[PDB]
Amino acid sequence: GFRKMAFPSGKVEGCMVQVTCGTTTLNGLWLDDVVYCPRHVICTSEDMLNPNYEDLLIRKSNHNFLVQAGNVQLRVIGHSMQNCVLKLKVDTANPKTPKYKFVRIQPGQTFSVLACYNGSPSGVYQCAMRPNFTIKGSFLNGSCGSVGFNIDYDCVSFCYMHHMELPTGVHAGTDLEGNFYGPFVDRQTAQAAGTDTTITVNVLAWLYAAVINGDRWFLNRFTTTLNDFNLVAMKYNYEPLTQDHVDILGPLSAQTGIAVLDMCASLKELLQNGMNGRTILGSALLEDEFTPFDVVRQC
Amino acid sequence: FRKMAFPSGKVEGCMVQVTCGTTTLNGLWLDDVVYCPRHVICTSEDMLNPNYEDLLIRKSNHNFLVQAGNVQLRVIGHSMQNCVLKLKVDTANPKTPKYKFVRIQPGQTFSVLACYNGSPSGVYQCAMRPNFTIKGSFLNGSCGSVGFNIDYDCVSFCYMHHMELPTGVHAGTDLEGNFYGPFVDRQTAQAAGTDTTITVNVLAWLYAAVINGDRWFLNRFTTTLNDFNLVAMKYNYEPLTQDHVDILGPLSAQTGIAVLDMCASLKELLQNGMNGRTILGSALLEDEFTPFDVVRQCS
Ligand SMILES: *[C@H](O)[C@H](C[C@@H]1CCNC1=O)NC(=O)[C@H](CC(C)C)NC(=O)OC[C@@H]1CCC(=O)N1CC1CCCCC1
Repeated sequence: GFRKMAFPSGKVEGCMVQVTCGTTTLNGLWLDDVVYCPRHVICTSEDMLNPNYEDLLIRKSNHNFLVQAGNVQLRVIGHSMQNCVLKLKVDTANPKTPKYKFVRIQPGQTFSVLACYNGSPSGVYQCAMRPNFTIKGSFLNGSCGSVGFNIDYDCVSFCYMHHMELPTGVHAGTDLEGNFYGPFVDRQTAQAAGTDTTITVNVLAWLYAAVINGDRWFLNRFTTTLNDFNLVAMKYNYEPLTQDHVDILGPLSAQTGIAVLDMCASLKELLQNGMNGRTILGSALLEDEFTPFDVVRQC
Repeated sequence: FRKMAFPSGKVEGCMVQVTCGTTTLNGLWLDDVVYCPRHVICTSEDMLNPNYEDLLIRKSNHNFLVQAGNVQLRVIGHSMQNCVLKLKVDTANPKTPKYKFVRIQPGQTFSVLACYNGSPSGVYQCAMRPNFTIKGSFLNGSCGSVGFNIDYDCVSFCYMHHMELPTGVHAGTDLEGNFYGPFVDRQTAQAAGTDTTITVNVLAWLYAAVINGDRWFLNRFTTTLNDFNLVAMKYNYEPLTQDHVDILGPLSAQTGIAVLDMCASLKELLQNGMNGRTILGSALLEDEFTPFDVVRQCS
């Protein structure tokens, strides 16, 4: 079968803590003797509108940060700021700290989100970095400091920390160096994203998945050149397909006996005609948050 | 609205592998018992037509290889309860959570922690279909993977994976070994009944749309539960039970829309169609979000 699947979240759960400053509580990520969290926790209502973070931060003491791991309070023995992430040095090391790395993902890549509130894990789901550097998440008040991640063997690669919601209801955040994905800023203002586009290489991965699971009504006998497909793709605000994308799709191509450019001819027909009421893998819409690797691992 | 799974860490800490000869699947290690599908004791050729009691009497504790990772847990006792094997082991699982075993109803959702060789690979949310199948994602070696809900700190185990049906859906038991539906653990052709739409979950979805301001479909009329059930069955929708009416209670109260009034609105959508409109950004009515799922994502 075929399902939007997240990585098992245990290794990350054992890192989550609650961080409080003033009347603001959000989540932190406790790795070794450091807790990472969004810097906008240090803001008041008034601050949030135009926070001079270097200025606000210097006025805080270690003791203004309350960090709790369950019942236990952790003692902050130092604080600093790296871009939009606050780093809290604590007197004790997290024994549940996994093998980890910090990475910056590219748009079109997917990752798992462990949504937390008051330092407690609440749910896990799979998301993609949109081409306009938003993510379509499920994040409520208190969710800031929730992280996104991938797991390779025994290693957790952290790629996202959550900071904000935009008026359209999508979400924005940073990598674990504190740099935003996209043109956003951690200030309480209405911010719009660039126009989004659909992740074409992922739509093609998902069409291959629908074939692998016996769903092929959208196929056709026609074919297309790469550039002629890309011309139509861009017309419909789909990302153009690169030769690296073609190559990445090979295993799915091999496994199903459907040349990539044949699948592109199928997608072009769907873009131009629509789904005629039909569904693919249950969906009325072309799904673009499965990468080729996601589909491969799972089939 | 996304399908959101529960954080899987409390369950990851209970997964082991169970091997008889070369047949390896997953087991669930709680306190000093390991629970797994009984067909682990069957050779490939045994599965064609197994005699489980006879296969079991021939077995001894020392024919069972139970491993957490690569660490052996010695089996000191074995019994069969319906279609699950219970293996008493000489070590109480230090990671055992607060837990219980529950048998869920069609329509209820749970998270599945897909595992291979006792290693978690992925977590996703499933609904139990009215025909007592789940639309899972399971490969060879996945049996013994479990489905669960988490309430506060208590893990309620409701599913253990045993088999795949011709249509590519999946079937299994509760943790007492009792199959959901009319299936048996024999490698013989079996077929799921025709599936129906989960009415209580569609209703939850409509409540979700209203909570978010999308309420064009509300009408000025009501209906009896009996009239609705009779009409719904003509559209291959499940009849509502009293338990369904009850679990819609909070969403009814949150919106001020009586359950039976929402039923009349759904009847009108069934009889007259969407007339080209959308609800929550979709022309399809969604049926795998329960009233709890809606609450846990809106509030
Ligand atoms: C345990 O890991 C395994 C999990 C399976 C295999 C891959 N995906 C799964 O979900 N379970 C079995 O192999 C199971 C063992 C039996 C003792 C129950 N047998 C099984 O799943 O296949 C037999 C099924 C039973 C109904 C049926 O018609 N059938 C034949 C195939 C035909 C092709 C499509 C799938 C069903």
